[PDB]
Amino acid sequence: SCTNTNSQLSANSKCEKSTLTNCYVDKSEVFGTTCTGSRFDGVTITTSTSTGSRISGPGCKISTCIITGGVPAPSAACKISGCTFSAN
Repeated sequence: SCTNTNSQLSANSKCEKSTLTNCYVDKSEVFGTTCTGSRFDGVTITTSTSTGSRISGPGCKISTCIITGGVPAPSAACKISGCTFSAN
């Protein structure tokens, strides 16, 4: 259930009901998320969208957010904890 287009994930990462486009996922749990040209390093992201962003943990947890160029959009439904973002 992982749509992968030119993306690579660490053998240890998990991808469920998500789309990866030119994305790099390392030690991460991506659920019902859309990934576009972003880098996931030690993160658990749910029901979100990442565009051209680098997000790192290792204790990074993201829930229902939209991330673009490293900046998370203001959203009452966007919950972030222990994450460090950057442009990708």
